[PDB]
Amino acid sequence: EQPEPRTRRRAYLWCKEFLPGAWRGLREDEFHISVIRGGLSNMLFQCSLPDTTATLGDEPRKVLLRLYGAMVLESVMFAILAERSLGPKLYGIFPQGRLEQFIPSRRLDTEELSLPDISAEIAEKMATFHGMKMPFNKEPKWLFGTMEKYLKEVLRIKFTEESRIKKLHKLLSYNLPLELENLRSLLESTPSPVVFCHNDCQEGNILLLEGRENSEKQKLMLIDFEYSSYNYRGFDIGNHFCEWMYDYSYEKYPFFRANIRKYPTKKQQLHFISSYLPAFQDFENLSTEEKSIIKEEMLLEVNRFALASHFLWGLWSIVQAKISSIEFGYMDYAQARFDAYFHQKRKL
Amino acid sequence: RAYLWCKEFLPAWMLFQCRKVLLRLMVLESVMFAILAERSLGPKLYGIFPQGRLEQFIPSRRLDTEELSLPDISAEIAEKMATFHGMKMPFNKEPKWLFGTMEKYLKEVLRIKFTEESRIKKLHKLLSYNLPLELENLRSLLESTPSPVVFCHNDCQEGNILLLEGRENSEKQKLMLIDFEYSSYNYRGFDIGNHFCEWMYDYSYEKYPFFRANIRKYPTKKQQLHFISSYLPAFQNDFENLSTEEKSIIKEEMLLEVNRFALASHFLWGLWSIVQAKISSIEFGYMDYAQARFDAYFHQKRKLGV
Ligand SMILES: C[N+]1(C)CCO[C@@](O)(c2ccc(-c3ccc([C@@]4(O)C[N+](C)(C)CCO4)cc3)cc2)C1
Ligand SMILES: C[N+]1(C)CCO[C@@](O)(c2ccc(-c3ccc([C@@]4(O)C[N+](C)(C)CCO4)cc3)cc2)C1
Repeated sequence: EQPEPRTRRRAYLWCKEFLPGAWRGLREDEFHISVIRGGLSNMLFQCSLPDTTATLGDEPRKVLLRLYGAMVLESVMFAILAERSLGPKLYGIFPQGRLEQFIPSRRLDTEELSLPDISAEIAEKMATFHGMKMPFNKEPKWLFGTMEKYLKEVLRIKFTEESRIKKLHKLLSYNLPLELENLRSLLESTPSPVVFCHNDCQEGNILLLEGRENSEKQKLMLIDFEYSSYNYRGFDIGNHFCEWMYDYSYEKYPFFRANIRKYPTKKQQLHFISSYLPAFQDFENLSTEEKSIIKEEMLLEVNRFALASHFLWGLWSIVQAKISSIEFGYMDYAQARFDAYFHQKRKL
Repeated sequence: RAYLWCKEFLPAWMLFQCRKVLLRLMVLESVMFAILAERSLGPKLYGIFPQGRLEQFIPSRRLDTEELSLPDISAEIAEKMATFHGMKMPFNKEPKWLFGTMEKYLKEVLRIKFTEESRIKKLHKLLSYNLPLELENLRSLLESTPSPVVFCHNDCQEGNILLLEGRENSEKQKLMLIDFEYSSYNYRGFDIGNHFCEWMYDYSYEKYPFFRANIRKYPTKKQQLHFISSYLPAFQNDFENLSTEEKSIIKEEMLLEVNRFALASHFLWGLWSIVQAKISSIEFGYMDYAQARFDAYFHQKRKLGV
């Protein structure tokens, strides 16, 4: 798929000016660009040298262009992670978007999240991620801050179409402001270390790296850090566990399927946290009685913060049903998370 | 407002001091400082927010103007500047900054209207040079002067070079370059020319105009050769292994390049200073600095016969 003429010309000039080597002297007519994703916001494109053009040095043959359609911290964050080799290299940054490394890879599917070697490696990459120092605020205000913010906007929504007004009423019927306070009180008393969290560690943000599909522990990369921040570790792990249940690649409306039965088993959760804990801390040296005590408390911790994943992204999805024009069943998804919230709450 | 910044961003928890940190009260500059901190070429970045940022406090002092000519300082600044020029950065590599900023300030200068009469007179003397005509002579000259576009500091002066406390007896690693607010992809000759110009200017004078200019303190040819003899192997991997003849070819051609681009330091900072005299609330003789830079511009033209 070819972008429209203005984009191709803007893309061309960003590459030509930001990228070194053969890129600097490329003609418009030589420029190769194709759409990875369209839409009004965050369109992605692969830009490329002709195959017949030689590179002069260690410039890339292709790059990813991200057009937008917190900009400071998101940018600084992307730059630091690029420096640290935890994300894609940053080649250019500008008001309209970025030029990034093109990583030959595909995203994991939802079903691959339960594969033990995959899970174990997600565990490890996440632990690593949680261990880094980042020049942002270390006070854990993101979770209930963000939730408070969405609840206020949700409370002020007036829908005009019937099926939407129907859905909003049912969700409103639970007394979300009250339910938020109980949730806050549950987690108030649930210790969780504040660490630098991805906050959206899902299959859509984990790349299965090309070549390394034979590799057991080194075939993955976490990407798309827009929600990242210092936050309770339990949310990051709990949110990941919830993501086993959500498939955002379904092709008919509402364009996701939720399956409560696909939440990891205790056996599965334990397999995750058992990779995470020695990766994060040494831990293999503790007594198996202390290691179980720690593991068991973590399970409760992460399953309790799981509830914040349901509440936050449920609230988020209601806001999106109002302000977003993307083709997704945002209200159906709101209900699904709130269903899962009450189910999980009833399990606990 | 800043006690909180430390409580929240730092983990026991204008420019101020606070183990010890520095607070400084934008996307490009932030990314840039973050990258340089990551690569240990800058002070560590501990905090970043809208109203400022928390940085590492580095026990040091700035160099003095007179120290730029110490052979060892001069040699290390060359090395450090070479290193800086070798960096990749996610920024535009088309060299827009130099003439873009001169045009920017020229346009402003051509519509500055001062209130005070002495500033009116001083500006009148400066506009008597026909600054737009002269920018075109500079453009013409520099466009015929090949100079590689590199990542330039663009303000490599004594006030932005730390002498690191406890490293004073080190012959080659006692300095750090800071303050990258003017840094951009630019002609290399500008960064070197500007630094050469900076041997003449002392911004620490305690009495009005609050600088000194000594034109006799511009580096001599030997002093300049010493600088570039250190710059060149630092920056060019194959340079040390070249013939003594091929080396001198490059040096001689480099001397012409840097001394030609030095004219742009004088012209840019000359224009910058007229604009500052209008807008700045700092106490400094901006108009007298303007005049010193343009005097030095025409003097240098005459030196070079251009
Ligand atoms: C192909 N269509 C039918 C039209 C084009 O967009 C879609 O491809 C599409 C795919 C995925 C999504 C999607 C929605 C929400 C999320 C999310 O994980 C984002 N958050 C994690 C922020 C909140 C929870 O839901 C991920 C993907 C939305 C639309 C659906
Ligand atoms: C490189 N540039 C960007 C252009 C050339 O001039 C500069 O190097 C420059 C640097 C420092 C100063 C400067 C300004 C104010 C002061 C002072 O301390 C003087 N007083 C003591 C009078 C009051 C407070 O400000 C000292 C140095 C002025 C210009 C800045």
